[PDB]
Amino acid sequence: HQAISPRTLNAWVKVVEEKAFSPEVIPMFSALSEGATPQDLNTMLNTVGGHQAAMQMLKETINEEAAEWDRVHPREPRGSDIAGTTSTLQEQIGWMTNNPPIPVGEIYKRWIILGLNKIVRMYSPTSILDIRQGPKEPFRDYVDRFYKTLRAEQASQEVKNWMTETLLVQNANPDCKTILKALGPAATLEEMMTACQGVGGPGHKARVLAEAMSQVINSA
Amino acid sequence: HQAISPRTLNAWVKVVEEKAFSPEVIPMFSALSEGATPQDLNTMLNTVGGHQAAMQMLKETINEEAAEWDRVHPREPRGSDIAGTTSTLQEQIGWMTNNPPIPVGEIYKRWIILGLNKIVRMYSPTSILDIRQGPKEPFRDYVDRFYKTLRAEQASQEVKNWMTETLLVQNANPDCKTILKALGPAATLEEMMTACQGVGGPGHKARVLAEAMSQVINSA
Amino acid sequence: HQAISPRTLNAWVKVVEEKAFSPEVIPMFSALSEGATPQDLNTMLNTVGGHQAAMQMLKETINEEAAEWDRVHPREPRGSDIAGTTSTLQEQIGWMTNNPPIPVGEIYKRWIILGLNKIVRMYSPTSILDIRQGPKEPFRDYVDRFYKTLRAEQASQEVKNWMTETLLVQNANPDCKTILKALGPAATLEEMMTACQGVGGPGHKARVLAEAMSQVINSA
Amino acid sequence: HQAISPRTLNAWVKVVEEKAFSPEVIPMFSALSEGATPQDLNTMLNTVGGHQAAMQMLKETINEEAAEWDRVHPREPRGSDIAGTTSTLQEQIGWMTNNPPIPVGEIYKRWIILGLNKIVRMYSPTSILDIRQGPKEPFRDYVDRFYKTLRAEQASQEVKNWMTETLLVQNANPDCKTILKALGPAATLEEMMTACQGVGGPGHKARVLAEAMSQVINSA
Amino acid sequence: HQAISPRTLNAWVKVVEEKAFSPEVIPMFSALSEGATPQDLNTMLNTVGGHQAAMQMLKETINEEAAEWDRVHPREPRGSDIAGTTSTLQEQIGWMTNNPPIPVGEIYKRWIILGLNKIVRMYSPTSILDIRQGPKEPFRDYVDRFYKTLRAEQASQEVKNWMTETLLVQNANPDCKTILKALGPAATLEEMMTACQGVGGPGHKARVLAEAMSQVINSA
Ligand SMILES: C=C(C)[C@@H]1CC[C@]2(C(=O)O)CC[C@]3(C)[C@H](CC[C@@H]4[C@@]5(C)CC[C@H](OC(=O)CC(C)(C)C(=O)O)C(C)(C)[C@@H]5CC[C@]43C)[C@@H]12
Repeated sequence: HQAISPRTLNAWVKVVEEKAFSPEVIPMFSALSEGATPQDLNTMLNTVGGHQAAMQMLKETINEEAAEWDRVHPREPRGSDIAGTTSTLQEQIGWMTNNPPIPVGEIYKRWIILGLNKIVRMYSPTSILDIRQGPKEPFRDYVDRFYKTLRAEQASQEVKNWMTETLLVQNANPDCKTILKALGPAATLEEMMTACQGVGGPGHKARVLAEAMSQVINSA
Repeated sequence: HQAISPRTLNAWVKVVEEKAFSPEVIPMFSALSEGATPQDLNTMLNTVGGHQAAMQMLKETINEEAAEWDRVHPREPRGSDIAGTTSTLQEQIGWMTNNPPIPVGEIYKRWIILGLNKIVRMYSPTSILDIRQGPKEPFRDYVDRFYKTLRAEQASQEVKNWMTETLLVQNANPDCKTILKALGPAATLEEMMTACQGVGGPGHKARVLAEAMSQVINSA
Repeated sequence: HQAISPRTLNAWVKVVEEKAFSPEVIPMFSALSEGATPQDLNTMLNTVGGHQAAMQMLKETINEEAAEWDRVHPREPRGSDIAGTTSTLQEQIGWMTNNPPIPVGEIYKRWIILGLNKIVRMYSPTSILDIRQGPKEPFRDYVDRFYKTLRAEQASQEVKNWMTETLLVQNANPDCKTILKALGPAATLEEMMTACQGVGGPGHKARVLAEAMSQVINSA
Repeated sequence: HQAISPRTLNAWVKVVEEKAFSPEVIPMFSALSEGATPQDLNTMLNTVGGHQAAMQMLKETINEEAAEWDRVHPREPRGSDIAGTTSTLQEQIGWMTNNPPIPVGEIYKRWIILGLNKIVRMYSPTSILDIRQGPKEPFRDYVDRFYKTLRAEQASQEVKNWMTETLLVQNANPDCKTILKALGPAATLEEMMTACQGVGGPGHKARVLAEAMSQVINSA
Repeated sequence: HQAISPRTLNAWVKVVEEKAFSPEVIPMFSALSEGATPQDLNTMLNTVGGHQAAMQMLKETINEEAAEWDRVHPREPRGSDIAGTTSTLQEQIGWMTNNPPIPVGEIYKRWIILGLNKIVRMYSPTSILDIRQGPKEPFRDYVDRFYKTLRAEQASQEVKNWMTETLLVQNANPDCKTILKALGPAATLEEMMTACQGVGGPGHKARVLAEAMSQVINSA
């Protein structure tokens, strides 16, 4: 048999990790899995890195599809057999080669396509550019979330360092941003966190309130 | 057979604690665990202390690889048998030294290497130096977290006391920092907490607002 | 036979592309591919996407090692047979399971390790951060190089758009930088290229020389 | 045998010409060639007009895929047999209709999809809108490049004349653009080339430098 | 038979690496390889790392000597047999132990000595001390050449870093040297490259010409 070659599987993983879950991944999946066995489709789906929530919804949709097949359809393959959960590779090969054919691979591909369509319909891909500090969020938690996303980000080490240099100070709230810009660019992460530790405390609130009242009093 | 030695295990634990989960763990592990029965691998993994979340991820990854082996591969070892959970030492050695050999230890090493690579990729070590105080965080909760982290980390007692003296006051927000500096160095922990209890309350906030207003009025 | 797994190969590709050719590539290759046939090693080598020059030198190093093996060593494996070029999986499996065994996979792995060590020794990765306009380079050639590198760069589309927004004007030469800065942030790529189309022509050089001489005369 | 109809082939050529090597050609290629004999796939690939570099890229990718097939897989078809080079239509039809079937057409389609995906990943189309004069390029070579691109462009004669009237003067460098604008709309191509013959010569540089210094002196 | 020991081969490699291709290479090669078979001589020749051009000339000289031997002379050894390309170790041992002996190793050593003498005659080794920036060379190209030579240079990492901080700015052209000196020792490679990116452009030319003319006018 001609299963999924490593090149095809790696191209699938690359296209998924490059285009996230955009609609354009739906055609690519169908093209790279023509004639694929249900076990081959399961291997195709199981090698996706990240996107745990999307894979969870895809598995849930596959489960609903299998339940629907079990309800409508009373050896004869079942929903789990088509999905490959309880089915040997030899059984699938026999099913797709027996006369008359039972395209278990085609049915599984249809179910996976339905799940992919739903995901693409309501997905929302996170990114390092979408990590910004809240109006009242502490700077330490902002740095924690930013670095977690950066570690989850897909880029080279130098590009990640450039992201750290730029977006960390770019995407902070004005209260922390004014303090951060009041410091020199040479300031490292520890100094920035120490400077922004005070933001939100009673002392910082009193200081900003006093500055505002002094400015408005001097204006009038 | 020749199983793992106490010095081998001690060196493994020592490097794990020293480098936490630095990438150098990946080679060094493969410099000790090679040629070992998967039971020795399980002992190697379980002997470690701390990093419970990382060990949970590592176990989860081995579970995923065992499920993958059970799916692709239909006595012949199963995924749990290779993982060592449901395989005894005798049949384990028999599998290792069979004709043809079934490298159960090699496959378990590959799974553990995959899990360690994931951990190295997305895990950030926690240290006492990273424990600071939030802008609204009460001082008592800060001290509790500080002491919990201090007890968690390994060091000699003299270094622990030096850290307590030099870091607890230093890694505090300006509101607590001002009160702490206004107190004498001879002040103990109970005195420090008592003097810092009022921070964040109504009286302290009113007092700081009063100083800010007085400074503004005196300036102009 | 238990050949390589899709997850292991995916992880190998992931580490190769994430770390480029950092030294950390050598241990991981020694962990994922340890115990594999020469065909599996060839698959892992050929599957790696990008870095055409580095894979070329790896092929040259493997060829040199095979030639040395042929020169020293007079069915008995040859250099090409060990490298997998002129051998089948059945022949290799028989070789590593013969009495006495002939570790063809081990020798091929050693050759690949030597090649990877040489690459890590003298290979310098390229990145979009290293694309800077020359002092005499036309702006359009710089833009073409920048966009080619961006297309070759491993990043998400949003990150690539951010790179286009920032680095393209950030890495331009001062003569083009002045014009781009005077253009304003709202300028598009076509307008930016039109504005810098004359940098280096007789008119621009005459203008800048006249400005410099006017500054000198006004100073005097 | 139901081969590829002329309408399907011409539609494939039309979408390739109109959409270029945009992503939307992967879905279209799969839809029009679903069930195609490898000879039919080669006919679709060869009929594409233009895009010599991209077609060569696809040929190299198909060659690498055939080499991979030959390496992994020991009448039994070979890589060139799947690619359709060393195989007749009768042999491929018999392979498709054999028991068990050998989907050589599906494998060739997968290889072509892989090559198309790589091309779409890194291809960049060229158009007459991208033909601009360099800051030091002589006007005549710019006109030659512009007319070569215009001849290679797919458009009507009147549209091509309109772009000749507009873009040729629009996309010239500032030094030539000033002269062309001062010439007049009535000026033909020969007069335009004659007026821009001196751009870059000693006389033109002396003239522009003199004008710049005269402006500077008059300003002072 | 007593072949060449690893210590002798390592000493030969160290001598070549530390003396480059000084005349003292000839005596040491005559002392370490005295009595070696052509296979051992080929091992020492091919093992030498670096100096690709020198080894190419040595191979060319060996080929010329082999051609001369084939022309002058009518199993009976041949030129390639003396060079070890065609002959095996058993044949070489038989020739050296035949009555009368045929010292093919001695002839091959003479050919290698002739090649080494030619190399020592006309070979000039490159060093990081000879990497100087051209009068019109861009700074980034000079940096690339310097770093490639440094990577090829035999030294420790700390010494290489010291070379980076000293020679890179020490061996820059005066136009770039002035800007680098005006920057300061605190500047890193990125800031230095950004500052020197404008050297050799209309703005920099206008600036330096204006400075010189202002100096002349002030002097007058
Ligand atoms: C301010 C002054 C004190 C004096 C008072 C008035 C003045 C005079 O009466 O003397 C009018 C003439 C000028 C403006 C000088 C200043 C200097 C200049 C200059 C020397 C400037 C540098 C320029 O050099 C290049 O452009 C050379 C190169 C780049 C290689 C190229 O060929 O393009 C050239 C073109 C050679 C000019 C010639 C015109 C003069 C003499 C003025």
